[PDB]
Amino acid sequence: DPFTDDLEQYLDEKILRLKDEMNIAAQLDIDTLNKRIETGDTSLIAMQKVKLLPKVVSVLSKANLADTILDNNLLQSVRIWLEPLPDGSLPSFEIQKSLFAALNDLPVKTEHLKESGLGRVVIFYTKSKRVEAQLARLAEKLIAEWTRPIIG
Repeated sequence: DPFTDDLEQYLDEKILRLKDEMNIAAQLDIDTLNKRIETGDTSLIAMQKVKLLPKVVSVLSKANLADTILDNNLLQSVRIWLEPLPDGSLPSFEIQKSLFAALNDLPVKTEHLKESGLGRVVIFYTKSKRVEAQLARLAEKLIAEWTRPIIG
């Protein structure tokens, strides 16, 4: 039992470490894009999220990591990754699609949405004209499933 607790705490810490790296990557990219606007320097490219994406996708895809992911509010980092950027862009197609596909397979609950604010950005995806249609559809399907417990 202390054996089980130590082991669940090891998982927790690994997911919170990833959560920290995701936030750092997102903030670095925002800093980079701000410097771009302010400087004109076009050799400034914001790629920190793209570099970390494969690690993020691997974690979100492991069935036995779902509880740890949800318990530690990693979805809050996911929300931040989906948010519009300072130069008016959205994150890359690959980021959007990978995150929505992962969200579809995670057993996301109302409490997880309340704690993460994730529903607010996903609803933005059903409306934004910058979103490709097929991803707007994935976003709509997510919203419908998430609201079903309340509204049917």
